[PDB]
Order: sequence, then C-alpha cells, then structure tokens
Amino acid sequence: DLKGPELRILIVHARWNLQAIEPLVKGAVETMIEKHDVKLENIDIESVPGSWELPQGIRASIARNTYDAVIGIGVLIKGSTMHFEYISEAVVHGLMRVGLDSGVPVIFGLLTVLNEEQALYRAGLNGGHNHGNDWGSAAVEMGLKAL
Amino acid sequence: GPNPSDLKGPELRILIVHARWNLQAIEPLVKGAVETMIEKHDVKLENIDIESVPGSWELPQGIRASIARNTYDAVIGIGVLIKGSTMHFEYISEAVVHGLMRVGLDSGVPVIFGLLTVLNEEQALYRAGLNGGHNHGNDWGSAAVEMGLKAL
Amino acid sequence: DLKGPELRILIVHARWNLQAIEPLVKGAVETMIEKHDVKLENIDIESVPGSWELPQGIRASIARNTYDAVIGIGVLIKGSTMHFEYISEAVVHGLMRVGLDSGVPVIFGLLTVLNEEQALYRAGLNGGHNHGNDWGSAAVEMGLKAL
Amino acid sequence: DLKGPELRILIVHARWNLQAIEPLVKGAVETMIEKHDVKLENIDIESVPGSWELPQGIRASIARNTYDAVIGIGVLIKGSTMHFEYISEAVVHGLMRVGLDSGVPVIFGLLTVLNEEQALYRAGLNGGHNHGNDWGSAAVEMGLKAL
Amino acid sequence: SDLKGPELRILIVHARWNLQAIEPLVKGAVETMIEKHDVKLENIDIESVPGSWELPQGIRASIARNTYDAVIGIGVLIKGSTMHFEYISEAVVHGLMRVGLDSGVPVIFGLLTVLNEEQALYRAGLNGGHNHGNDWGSAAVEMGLKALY
Repeated sequence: DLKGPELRILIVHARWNLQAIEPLVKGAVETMIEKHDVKLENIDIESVPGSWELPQGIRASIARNTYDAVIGIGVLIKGSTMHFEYISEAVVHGLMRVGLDSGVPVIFGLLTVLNEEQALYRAGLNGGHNHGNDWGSAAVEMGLKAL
Repeated sequence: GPNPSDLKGPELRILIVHARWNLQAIEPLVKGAVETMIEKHDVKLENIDIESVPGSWELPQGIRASIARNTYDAVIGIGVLIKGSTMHFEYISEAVVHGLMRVGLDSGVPVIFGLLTVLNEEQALYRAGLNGGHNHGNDWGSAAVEMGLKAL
Repeated sequence: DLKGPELRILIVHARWNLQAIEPLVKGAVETMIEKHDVKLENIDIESVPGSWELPQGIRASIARNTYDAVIGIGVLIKGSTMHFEYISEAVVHGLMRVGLDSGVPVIFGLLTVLNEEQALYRAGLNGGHNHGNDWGSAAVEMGLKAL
Repeated sequence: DLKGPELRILIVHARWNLQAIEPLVKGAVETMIEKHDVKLENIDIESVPGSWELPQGIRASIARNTYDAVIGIGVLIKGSTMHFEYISEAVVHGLMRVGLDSGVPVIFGLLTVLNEEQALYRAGLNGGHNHGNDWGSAAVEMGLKAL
Repeated sequence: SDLKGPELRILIVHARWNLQAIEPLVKGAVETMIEKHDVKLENIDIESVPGSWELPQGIRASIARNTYDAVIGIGVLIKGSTMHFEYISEAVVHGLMRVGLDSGVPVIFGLLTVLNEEQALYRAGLNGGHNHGNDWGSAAVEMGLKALY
C-alpha cells in the first residue's frame, strides 16, 4: 500500500556474525524495492565493525548526506561474561538517541539473542520469518510520515 | 486504586499515537481512551488526532515528529509489548519507556504512558477491558485531559 | 535544628493509592511546620493522576512559580506484569533530571514496594516510621543550602 | 607520587549511616594532605541528607565556587523493598552526568552494599582497606590532569 | 581489513586497576594499529586514569585539548561481593557512549566486564585466548577513516 520512490534510505550494519546479518540486510532491501517501489540507487548500505559502533556510524552518516529513514542492523549473542548485557543496553539507548536528536527515523534492526540458532531463525532461516522484511516496510512508512 | 477526574476540557486538542502490532489489544485501548474523553470530559471529536506507527519503537519518534508540526495539549502513547524468547522484549521496553519520558520533558507536552509490557497476550487483553478486566485506556484518557488542563 | 520561615516549598503527589499517600504528604507538611517553622501559606500542594506524571507535574510547576525545594510523592507496587519495573525506572531517572536541569532541589518521596503492607509501614502505620517526615526535613535543608 | 598543593578539592557526603561515612571522609582527607601535599584550607567538606541529594549538592556547589575535583561519598544498603535498586541507579547516572556536564572530575565514593558489615569493611574497619584513601589519590590525580 | 591510516591520530585511555590484563590489551591495540594499519607510533597518545569510572571523563577532557580521529577506552571490571560492579559498569558504559555521541569522535569500547580474573586474562590473549585489544585497534582505524573521508 505504501510506495516511496523518492525516498533515500540508509542501512548501517555491523559485520560480526555475517551468517545472520546478510539475510537480514538482503530482506530489508528486497522488501523495499519489490514491495515499496524504492529505487536501488537510493539505498546506501554502510557497515561498521560491531554493534557498538552502530549509533556512531549512523550519526556520522546522517550528518554528511540526507536520508529519510535509517535502519541499524546488528546481532548480539549472550556470551560467558556480562558483556552482552551492557553492550546491548548502551547500543539500544544509543540508537534511540541518534534518532531523537537528528529528527531522522531510526529503525531498530538489532537482534539480542541467547544463541546463534535464535538469530538465524529471525533471519528467515530454518523455517523462521525474516525480520529484515519488517524493518524495510517500517523504514518506508516512517520515511513518508516524516515527509 | 486509580483516582481519575470529572474535569471538562472542550478546548483541548489531544494526540494519540499507537503502534499497530497486536491490534486485538490496541483497538479496545484506543477506543476506550477516546470514548472516555468525549463522553466524560467533553472533549470534541474534531480535536482528537489519532496517528499510528508500525511498532512501539517508533512510538517516541512518532510523538516527537507530530508535536512539532501541530500543537497539542497532551499526547498519549499506546502500544503493547509481550515477552518473547529473546532479550528483545527487555531492551525495547527499556528504550521506549526512557524515550517517551524524554519526548515529554524536552517539548513540555504531557505524554501519557499507554504502553503495556506484559508476559503474554492474555494479560494484555485483560488490561484492555476484555475477559472481565478494566480498560486501562479509559484511565489514560482522563489523565490526558487532566494533564492538558494543568499545563494551561 | 534548621529553620526556614521564608522558604516556599512545592509538593506534587500522585493520587493512586491514597491510603498511603495521605499519611506521607501529611507527615511531610507537619514536620516542616512544627519543626522547621515553614509557613503553611508557603507550601503548595498539587497532584497528578499517577507517578508517571510526577516529573512533568514538577517541571510544569517550577516553571510558573518559584520554589526553593520540591518533593515528589508517589507509591508504586509490583504487579503481575513488568509495568512496575519500567515505570519505576523512568520516573526515578526523570525526577533526577527535572532537578538537575532546573537547579531546584527535588526530594525523592517515591516508594517502590512489593506490596501495600510495605507501603503503609513506611507511611508510619502499623508500627512503622513515617518517611514523609524525613522528606520534609530534607526539603528544608536543601532549600536553605540552595541559598 | 603526585603532589597537588594548588588544588582545591570539594567533598560532598551524605549523612545517613555516619558510622561508615566518617572513616571514609577522614581517609580521603588524610591521604590527600599527608600523601599529596594538599592544603587543609583548600578542602571544602559539605554534606547533604542522603545519597539522592548527592548529585544536586555537587552541581550547586561547583557552580558557586571553583574546584579541581569533587568526591561524592555516600552509603546505600539493600533494604526490604526495591528502593535500594532504583536510588542506586539514579544517583550513579546522576553523578556521572554532573561530571561530564561541568567538566569537573567527580570521584565515585558511593558504596552500594548488601549490609552494614560490607560498608564498614570497605571503610577500613574490621580488617578491611579504607576506600576513602583511594578516592583521595584519584581526586588529586584527576585534578592535576584536568590541568 | 586492509585499511591503512598513516595520518590518523589515535588516543588510548586506560585504567590502571588490574594491570596484569590491561597491559596485554593496550599493547595488542598498539601493535595491531602499527604493524597492520600503518599507524605512526608518534601519532598514538596513551593516557591513563585511576579506574574505569574516570574513563569517560578522561576521554572527554582529552578530546577537548587535542584532536584525535578515534579513541579507545580500556579498562577491566570484575564482579565483587557487592553491587558495585553492577552499577559502575552501567554508568561507565552509558558514559563512554555519550562522550562519543556528544563530541562526534568514535569511541571504541575496550571495557571488559567479567566475573573473574581468569576471564579477563583469557580475553587479553593469555592462557590460549584471543587478544581483544587487537580487534579494538582495527576498529579504531576503521572508524577513524570513515569519520573523515
């Protein structure tokens, strides 16, 4: 129902755990193109080492160019230490801030799971639904509502 | 127990921003918020803007974007979050809550907390007035009117 | 030991669970008058629906009038959902913000208990100490130190 | 082995649980004087009712006078309700804020323990190391590095 | 990562508590940048603070006096008998994230929050573990470059 051919979307994704990132980035892109008439040349895809750099990657990017919506994609898996918990907390509050500070919609495409299986399942593998598809429509809608 | 009011706010302009995930619970709430304001607080239908966003995460940004274009006396953020298999529930709830509180304090506009953070669907519906529960949306409506008036 | 007859104090309390709120507001007021020589005319008592509106009730108020200290009073009880947890967090961080932003002392008179019994006990009922008295003295002292 | 004779330090401590506070404030002071050549007349010691007023006490103070470093000292013990949890969280984030906002180093001298015994042990009693000494050096070092 | 940054000025601020683990980390971060990213030794400032609490303030104070392209905050926090670990970790983490978003300078998270010494050392490359300091070095170089060009 929502078409956004004049929309410029930015996708910033971490590179840790690419087995799950790719399906997500891919689904987010295809859904916007095939279902929302977004033009491929209007979709910038940038990356950062890990999820911690996510907020900063987005902030730096929406300062140089102009986008209508941004999607932050990353995957965090609980480890042996308290790392997962603290990073997850920081990046989440961070993304929310970068969005409220700039006035640019920031779609939350961060997965915070207990194990690899859970991440892949939410990436569309092994019978699960690909959450990247949802983030794509979300970005399109927020972009339009922001004009 | 919650102590609402009998205040009248016919000149108030109210904004309601709700997510669309889990509409089975959202509708009753939104509807409750609206009826209570009209039938009990003399708020005029034309003065009630109802906008939506995909999910609860876009709730704060939706409100911020909207209270910048138009002028409202109070805002109500409605959404439903249910605990899943991952830590998703935990982190989103935390971000959105801190977020609503900020949009409110930054702008100076009252923001009523109409976000349900439950463990399962059943709990959500119950607080939506179904299966014998009390509709929390009615509560949010009187709170919105009251905060609207106290903000002059 | 401190006297503050020229002090103007603001009290904003939620209305949910008045069985506990009243004793607290009363203890805060009496303690200031009978023990700190604060004048009744100089004490503004306002209310809001619930604890969530507490930060905004205070921000709105200390912007229209001038107070030397404020007391935020509310009672939150753990329910069946994660509600209690998330609202508590937000109100606490929020009260702290309103106080640091404005420069006005904000006394924390917010009870975060597991049940009604605990709330009343800290309101001075059933053999407990009334915490509102404590908040009153805190308000006077902070008011004076703020000059 | 850092000397800071020209440093002006500020110490704001809460008054609740003085049995533990004193040893801490005293250790911080002694260490600075005896080991870092800090002048007694350049040390301001102020107090507030409780830990909640800690952030506001410091903000107010580093606005009237000029200090090179500040030390916030308080003791929080877990009780029967969730009070401990929420106040600890708010005070901690608050102290960190006052420090980043102003540009004045703020040393974290806040003990968040499960019981009185743990508080006293970290105050140097019953065979424990007095943490106030550590806070004193930290303050001196941060004061000098802030130039 | 085949990125080279010979014109980059990197800042490293590390706490001094628990040096047995800090050193391997700081060393790994520095060797990695130089040997693998052509970063010049004279363009790498290494500063320290007493503990992890002072980490955010140390970085803020430093990126205000000089100009850096990226900063790395290194420290080690270990769970104790009290709630200290929990609250400090929380504050420092949110703090580092803020110093970075406020200034516009990339801040790499080199803070280990572990349950015991063994876990820290293992992540510092000892006893058969991978040195995380290396990763932070590459990260710093990449963020530094993406923040310019």
